[PDB]
Amino acid sequence: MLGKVALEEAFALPRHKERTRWWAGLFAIDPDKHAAEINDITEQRIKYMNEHGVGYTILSYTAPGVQDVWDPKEAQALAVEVNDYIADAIKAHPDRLGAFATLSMHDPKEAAEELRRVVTKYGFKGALVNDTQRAGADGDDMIFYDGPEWDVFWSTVTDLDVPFYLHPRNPTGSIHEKLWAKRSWLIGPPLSFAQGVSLHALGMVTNGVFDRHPKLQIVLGHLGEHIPFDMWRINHWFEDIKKPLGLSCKLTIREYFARNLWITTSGHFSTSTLQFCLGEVGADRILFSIDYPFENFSDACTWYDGLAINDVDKRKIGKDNAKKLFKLPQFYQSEDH
Amino acid sequence: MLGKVALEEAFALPRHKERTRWWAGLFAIDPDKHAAEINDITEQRIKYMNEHGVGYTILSYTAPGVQDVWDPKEAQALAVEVNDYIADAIKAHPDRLGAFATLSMHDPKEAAEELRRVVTKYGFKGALVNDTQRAGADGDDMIFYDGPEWDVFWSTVTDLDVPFYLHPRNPTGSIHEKLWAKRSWLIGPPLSFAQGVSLHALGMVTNGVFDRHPKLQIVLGHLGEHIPFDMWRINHWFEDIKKPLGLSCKLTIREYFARNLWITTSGHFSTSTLQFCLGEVGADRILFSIDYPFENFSDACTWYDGLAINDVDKRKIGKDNAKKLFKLPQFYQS
Amino acid sequence: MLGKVALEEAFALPRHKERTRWWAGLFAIDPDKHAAEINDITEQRIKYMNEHGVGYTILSYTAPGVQDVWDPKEAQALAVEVNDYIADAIKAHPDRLGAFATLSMHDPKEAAEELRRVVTKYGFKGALVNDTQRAGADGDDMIFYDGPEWDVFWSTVTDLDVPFYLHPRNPTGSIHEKLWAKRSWLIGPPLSFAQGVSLHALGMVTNGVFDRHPKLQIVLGHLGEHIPFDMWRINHWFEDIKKPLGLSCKLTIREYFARNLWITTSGHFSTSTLQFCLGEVGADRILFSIDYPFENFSDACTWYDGLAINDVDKRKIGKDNAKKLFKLPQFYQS
Amino acid sequence: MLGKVALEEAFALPRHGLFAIDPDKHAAEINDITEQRIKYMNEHGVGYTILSYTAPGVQDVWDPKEAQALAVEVNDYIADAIKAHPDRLGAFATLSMHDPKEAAEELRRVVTKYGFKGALVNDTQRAGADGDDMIFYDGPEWDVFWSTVTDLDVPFYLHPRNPTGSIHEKLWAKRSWLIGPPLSFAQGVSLHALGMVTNGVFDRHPKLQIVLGHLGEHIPFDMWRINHWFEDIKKPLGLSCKLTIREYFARNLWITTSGHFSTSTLQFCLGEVGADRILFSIDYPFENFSDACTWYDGLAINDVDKRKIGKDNAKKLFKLP
Ligand SMILES: O=C(O)c1cc(O)ccc1O
Ligand SMILES: O=C(O)c1cc(O)ccc1O
Ligand SMILES: O=C(O)c1cc(O)ccc1O
Ligand SMILES: [Zn+2]
Ligand SMILES: [Zn+2]
Repeated sequence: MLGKVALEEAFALPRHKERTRWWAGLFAIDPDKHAAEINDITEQRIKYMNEHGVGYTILSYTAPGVQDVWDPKEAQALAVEVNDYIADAIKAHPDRLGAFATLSMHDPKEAAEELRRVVTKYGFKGALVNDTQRAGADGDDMIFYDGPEWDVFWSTVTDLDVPFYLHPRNPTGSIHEKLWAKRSWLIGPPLSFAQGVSLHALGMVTNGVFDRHPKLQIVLGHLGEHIPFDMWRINHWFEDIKKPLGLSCKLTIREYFARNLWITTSGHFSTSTLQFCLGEVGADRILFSIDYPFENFSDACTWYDGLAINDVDKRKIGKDNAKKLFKLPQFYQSEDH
Repeated sequence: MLGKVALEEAFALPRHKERTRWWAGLFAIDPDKHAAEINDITEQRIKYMNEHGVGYTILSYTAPGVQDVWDPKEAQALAVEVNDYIADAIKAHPDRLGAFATLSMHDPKEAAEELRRVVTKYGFKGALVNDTQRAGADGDDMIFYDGPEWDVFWSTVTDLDVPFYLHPRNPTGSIHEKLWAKRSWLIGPPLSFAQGVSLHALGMVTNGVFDRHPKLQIVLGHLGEHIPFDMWRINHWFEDIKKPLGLSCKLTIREYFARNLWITTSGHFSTSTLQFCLGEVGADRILFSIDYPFENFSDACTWYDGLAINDVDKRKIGKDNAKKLFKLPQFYQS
Repeated sequence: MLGKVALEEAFALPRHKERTRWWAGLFAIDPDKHAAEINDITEQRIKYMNEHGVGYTILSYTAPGVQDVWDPKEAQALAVEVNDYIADAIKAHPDRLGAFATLSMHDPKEAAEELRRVVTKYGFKGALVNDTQRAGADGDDMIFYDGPEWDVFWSTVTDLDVPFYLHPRNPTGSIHEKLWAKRSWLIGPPLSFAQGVSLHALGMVTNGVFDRHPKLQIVLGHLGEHIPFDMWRINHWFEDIKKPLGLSCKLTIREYFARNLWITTSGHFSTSTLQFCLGEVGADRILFSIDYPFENFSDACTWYDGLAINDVDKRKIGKDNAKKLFKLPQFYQS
Repeated sequence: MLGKVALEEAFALPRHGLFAIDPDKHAAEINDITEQRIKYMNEHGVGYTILSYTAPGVQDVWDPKEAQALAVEVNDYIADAIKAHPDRLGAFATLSMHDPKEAAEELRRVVTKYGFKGALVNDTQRAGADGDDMIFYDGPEWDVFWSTVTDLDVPFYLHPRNPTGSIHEKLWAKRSWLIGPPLSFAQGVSLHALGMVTNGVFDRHPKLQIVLGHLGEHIPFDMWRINHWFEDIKKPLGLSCKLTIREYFARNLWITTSGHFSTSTLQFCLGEVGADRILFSIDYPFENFSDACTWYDGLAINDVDKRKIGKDNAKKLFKLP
């Protein structure tokens, strides 16, 4: 299928080339090719899109990104640097590339202003944030975004009417735990097995962020970070246990999934799991995505192009859902192969 | 869920009660209750709708219905009687009851005329025809509607822009004698029903009805009369072998399911089969239905109300798809 | 995965040049390659097995085969000639090739003796029959095997304790003339093949073949010839309606599928439909198969080898289930 | 279906306060072994349940002598408490997992003296001055324990445990209503179970049987991602474990239906895991019998898998009457 859209697609800053290529060696083989790909915006990356039937991708700053930076002043500047960087690097190809805002999430009103700056001036499609914001004098605390003081940020998000993509971040736990994770081949991307996004997304639900922002759109990767697998358990926990003891979120977990959540196929090229999510989530709330360059175009689009599912859902998931959700340009698919 | 729409819902003529009750002895454990309920239009029927969250039912004449009458003049008269009867019986409840045309399918242009008549004058939502039309001196020939001589009928169908519901009919005469009579517990829902419809629907597909009438909307009950089970197999054999050897229908089987066919959950309350069809067919083209009174409201609506599937699709298959397909006003229910 | 077993694999008699080229022209875009593949037993066939991870295939006579032959003597002659031919032809590779008996089904005891003769002297794994036996002087009759008069045959099958593979057949005679000739692109894999097997197999259920012969194992190809799609629907109508009204088979349809029935993946390389059958049927009763040469090895085994399913079932469906059912010895890559 | 087997069923020491809706039924039910528990087993078609000590239990006790003592206390107590009903009640060993050779000894003792069905351990063992450390069991020093486990040929049930504290993280979780069981959403079992694979526990102990609750703590949902991680990224980078994740799930792991009564998810797991490795379980008393067994009795799935998951798999795995 031609004209696909992907939106968990990462880039890094050229001035970090050496930091970046170091981390690439601890992730996958061929770190030279992956480091070059995650720095490239307009050459191989678009070549890959042409060869694999992808009309358009939305780019995001690679994790941990700004959410790893605990000094507020330094985090804000990096967000501005990154946003100005990527807006400029993609300007010539509006039919192939959009960008999500990178943000400092230290202060609710600083974050809302920077989203407004770059959405208004650059036409960014939303925000991609790598879970909680590291904070504290030496980064030992974290900032959650579901408290009442974040209402001002979510109202900016719905006012701009752009979605918010909640991407994983390497968990910051014990010394013993990180060393065990590294020695056990279980740490890092694309797996992100230790991720806290699924818990944090349930927090936004239980703390009413979607009751106060019923039009808010949050996007989850990895086909929903296993939440659809626990839909029954989560429903049971709300309706039968927690709501009876005081939990006041107005709707059911399935109603929030119908109004406020989206899942992408980032790094999850599973026909069986996708078909399972047709039941638990539905084709109308599922977005194709690759997680390039941690995943390669070929694995993602070979899989998706070959999906033996009904035509309407295959188009909705492959491109027509994102085309509307991210207000893609009409005739964007006339610039491919 | 409230406001569900069901549209494979049967009624019979009161003057036919005697034989209506006989026939039921074979398909209902309590044929007296079946005849009372299949004869009733506005009392037990809508009370069942009120207690089981069904806002709207589109009613259709019970099978075999007109397709059992092989004399053309007698068949045509029954269709007219049935159509005028039902338009009048449901007139006091336009927010709860709708009707499909009943038709004699002996003559393509007679059928088109009576379809246009009743859609225009009574506002019927489409046609419900019970598979092939019995014909011949002793009613042992069969009329399929996939031949070119039916083009004039389909053009009226697409001209009105109403769907056509392709309903099973019991097997009869020689076909009945050769295959079913010696294993007749398979007659009806068990196997014979879906064997007939799928033959007929796939005939329309492979003989180009949907190519000549691309706006035609055909609805199949019982989650598609087996066809989705073999979507992969049919597609593979159409696309990789039969089309290379002469099959000339223009689209893939999957594309017809995306633009010309609809499936309902009539008499098939199977969560796992429904979930399988979420993939093979898609939620946008599945409609709730019951098959009342062969099935009862409580089995169908208890099953449906309880589906632990995503709410968007639950809303679509339970009512929204039918509201759009048949253009129903926006009622909400008690 | 290595060591796969496939068991709906056809071969033809080399003397039947017309019949082979004719059937091949309706089922392949390259009928010349199909005729060579369906005639070869030991060269191309074993090359494909080596290249695609298939340790063992059980061979069967191509359809329609003996079930197309309405002269009882001529059909018995053909069946005996086929069984003697394939026993010699696979003799050099008993670690890679097995065979099902080909039988004339005009007489239960005649068939019973031929199955006993070839299972006992040649080591046949069971019988594969192409649906109903064409009978009558003008070949318009069809013989089903679900009546009690076949008990003497089904008891031979259970005494030998080998399965019976019920393969489709093209529709013939009046049925073919009335239903299929005018939509004849539905003949074979698209619809007609599963309509006849399902009718017949559900006949064995409803007419008590599995009640009288409870140890009998019947194998259906093509993931069950539509039947699993209707497990729920068939179950509901048997248990709630037809049984109270007289159907007397003693188990549920699910129990027959648990105790007596098997489905294969022949010609149905559909991940989604397989996933559905894992629930409705269970991996313990699902066997890999290809339908070679109508299907090619590469399509069947790229699909199977690439299935992202749990390893226990992948091994059971791919070789372990067949290794137990057909009592296979330690064969190539087993 | 009658004769069902459930094996994630918890009990507490009577000597040990209010946590759920109508909490009185929960405290009485989790202390009861032979009265409340067996009457429900009769009412809902459950022939046999294997009992286990409530989380976090011993894994929360970081003092080695105090942990060993409670474990021996708990084992000796439940073995006597269920003595009268051995055709209905079974038990998993409670263990201090501070010392592999000491844990192996206590597992051996109670399997040998009391006929326990295996071990149930609540994820990692709290350890170190003040309990700021945890013990993992996948290193070579635990081979002596796993060989004891495989020699006794009993399964090992890896149960969740209250996650690592962080003050803000604990407060945020407990104001956000996402804290505690039966959800235990921040479980570490998924990560640790996968560790046993990547650190070679199943390579060094090919016969070890590990059981996971909550239908596998989402590992089945991520089976494609984990397989792809092993075979296409980590193995080519240097990971040396000998089999694929699916092969380990086929040979060494089990999932139960504890606290996860979802027909659609179960059917999802027939594909990802398979009926031969799924065991019914309830999570009593955190879950109640009627929700668990009303769900299971009503499953419209093929007959063989229903009897395998309901009792037949547990009867063979646990070598039951
Ligand atoms: O640990 C993670 O979840 C992670 C995810 C990424 O996409 C990039 C770097 C990471 O460390
Ligand atoms: O986040 C980490 O500390 C990390 C460390 C590694 O050695 C390899 C990958 C990682 O993601
Ligand atoms: O379900 C049945 O047995 C049935 C029988 C008929 O004659 C007509 C329609 C039906 O639905
Ligand atoms: Zn990414
Ligand atoms: Zn009907």
